Amino acid sequence: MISGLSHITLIVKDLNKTTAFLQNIFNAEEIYSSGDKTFSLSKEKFFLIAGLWICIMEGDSLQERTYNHIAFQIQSEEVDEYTERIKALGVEMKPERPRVQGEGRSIYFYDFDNHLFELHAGTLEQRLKR
Amino acid sequence: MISGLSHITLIVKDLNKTTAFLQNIFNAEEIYSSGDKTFSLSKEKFFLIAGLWICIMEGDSLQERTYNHIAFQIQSEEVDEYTERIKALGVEMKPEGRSIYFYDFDNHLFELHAGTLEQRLK
Ligand SMILES: C[C@H](O)[C@@H](O)P(=O)(O)O
Ligand SMILES: C[C@H](O)[C@@H](O)P(=O)(O)O
Ligand SMILES: [Mn+2]
Ligand SMILES: [Mn+2]
Repeated sequence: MISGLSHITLIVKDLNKTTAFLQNIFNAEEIYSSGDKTFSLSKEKFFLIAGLWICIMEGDSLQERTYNHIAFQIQSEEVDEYTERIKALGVEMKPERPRVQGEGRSIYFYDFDNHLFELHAGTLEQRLKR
Repeated sequence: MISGLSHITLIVKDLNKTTAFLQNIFNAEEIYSSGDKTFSLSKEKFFLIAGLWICIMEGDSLQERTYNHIAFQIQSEEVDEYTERIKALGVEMKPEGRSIYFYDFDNHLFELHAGTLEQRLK
């Protein structure tokens, strides 16, 4: 039986450039760098983002943009703020997606490697009470 | 600030196929279903897997296999168990702790990992 989420590993062309993206927007706490030593299979870093263990590895593989996405939890009062923080870094933001009166607000946007991210307000419960 | 993970949404070509997959391996628990083709709305489902909200939507599969992945935690004693359970689904399975990498029918790379972060580092 699965205990829970282990981690999520993303692949990026420019490690350092992606790192700042994570620390600025998600207040990501870097906890490990392959540079923290000599002889590492690959250039990579591990971060803690609200509990979640996120891993970033450098590589040439590029994924085509799709609706597959990871979504983090935020509050409704912080929607504007995050939209300001994202905008202030010039990262691309998708337009408001069609809701269903009872579906909280969301912010969609990419990193530099076609990774669709989302900051979701509103909960799962409010999405089931239907 | 970010309270934590809200959910992960995956796109798949066959909703029913992926479901059986999630149930047979992750013991995924369906908790919601909608999406009416007749009313022009792609189908979707919501499962809970080890407390995590997972949304599956129907659409195109990943055109290419990359190394981006989602990993779930298990005990290192169930490694052999899950290895075989996975071989039983016939899915493409690429041969701190042990892990198991394998794809679904939409080119998503998954992994079951034994051992924790506390370990991995410290
Ligand atoms: C065994 C682990 O899954 C590693 O390959 P990581 O994805 O943390 O780089
Ligand atoms: C409001 C949610 O982000 C939905 O649109 P989902 O991505 O779970 O389909
Ligand atoms: Mn991994
Ligand atoms: Mn979503």
